[PDB]
Amino acid sequence: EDDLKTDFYKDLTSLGHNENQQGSFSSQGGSSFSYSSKRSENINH
Repeated sequence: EDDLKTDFYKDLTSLGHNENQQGSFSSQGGSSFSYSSKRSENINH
């Protein structure tokens, strides 16, 4: 008798994630008054 039973199992299960975000916000308020006055504003978020 010469039984030779053999088995091989291989699993490769790879997962990958890609995530990239940019946000830009800007506000530039202002006001003018003729007495005289001036206002200026800037925002860069």
